[PDB]
Amino acid sequence: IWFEEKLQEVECEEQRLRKLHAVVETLVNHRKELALNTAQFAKSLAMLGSSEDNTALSRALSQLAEVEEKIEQLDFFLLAELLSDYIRLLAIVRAAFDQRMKTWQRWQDAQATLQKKREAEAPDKLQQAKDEILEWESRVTQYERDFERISTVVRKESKDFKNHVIKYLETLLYSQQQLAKYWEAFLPE
Amino acid sequence: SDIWFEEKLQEVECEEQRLRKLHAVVETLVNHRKELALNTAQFAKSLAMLGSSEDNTALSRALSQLAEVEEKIEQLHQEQANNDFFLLAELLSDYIRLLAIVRAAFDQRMKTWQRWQDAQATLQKKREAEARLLWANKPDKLQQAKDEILEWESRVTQYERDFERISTVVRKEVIRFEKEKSKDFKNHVIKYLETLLYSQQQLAKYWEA
Repeated sequence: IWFEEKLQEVECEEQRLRKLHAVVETLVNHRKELALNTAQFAKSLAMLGSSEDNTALSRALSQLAEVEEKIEQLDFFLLAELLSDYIRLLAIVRAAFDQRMKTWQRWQDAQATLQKKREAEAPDKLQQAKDEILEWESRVTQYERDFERISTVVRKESKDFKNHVIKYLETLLYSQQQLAKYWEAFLPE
Repeated sequence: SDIWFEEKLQEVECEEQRLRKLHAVVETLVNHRKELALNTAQFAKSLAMLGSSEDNTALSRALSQLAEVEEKIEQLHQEQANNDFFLLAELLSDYIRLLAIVRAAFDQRMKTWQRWQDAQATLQKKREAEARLLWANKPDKLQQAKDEILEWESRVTQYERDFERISTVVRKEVIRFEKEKSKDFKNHVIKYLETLLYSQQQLAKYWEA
């Protein structure tokens, strides 16, 4: 048995990856919202610009619609989705370890009962003790059966992911720093 | 006279239709720069919290440095927000609300004027009713026609007073409209829009290198 160790590993990775997920999810959601709000803005500007009678206002609205689009265009999401699924899988493996534990216990207790039934044997009360052992060996074999099944399912069922997140974060940071430097110098006023 | 009044409702109805159109443009511009500074302050707070609760030094620094950057970016959206624009937006939203009040006042004036004209018409039919009953009949019904005329005179003078009162309120509100009409919102919005456009165009050109 190594199950104790392999559970502690899984328990650890699940705690580590859930933390990373919370970082990846704030990054994925922000980029998602920005491309969403910008596409609405651009559509709204083009519609307003189309329905404008003043030529100067009309051109300005439609040119700004064209701009929000060009700038919007200016991989991490695949890594993000692989992470979300892997987290869900770790939850299934731990539930399997939990199942294995509870199934193992039902068996051990039945095994203990059976053993007390055998000590109890060591006329009509002797016949009752005999039929008791036949009912508990029936139970004990099925409970070991239930256990073996779950252990097979368990057998069948982070710090690499993290580096990739750091890489994306650093380039995002740099890119944003350059935009802050540009706006601080060029802010229209 | 009562010709200046009908000409004023024409100008007001027009400006209200024109400014509501402009408002819809200003409101999409105000709402976008509102949401951006909002979402960014939310993002920065979340990044700082996540960065504070991170055990990996490289990841922790990256999250907190990005929070410091989006903090700076938020203040730049706050600096251009408090622009001569976001101020014009509040002036436009209020002026639109005032134009709605002036039209409601013109409406009140119209309905008040009509109550009076109809009472004036009734009164005039009551006077014709005396001309008939005078020689052509007896003082019994002639007394009823006299007291009718005194009740409708009472009404007609009061209704003309009510009308005069509403026309004064319309004149006063016509003065408020003019002070906030002589503000030329349309060219200010265009001016802003063109600088916003230019600014965005220069960012697109700069980012290419």
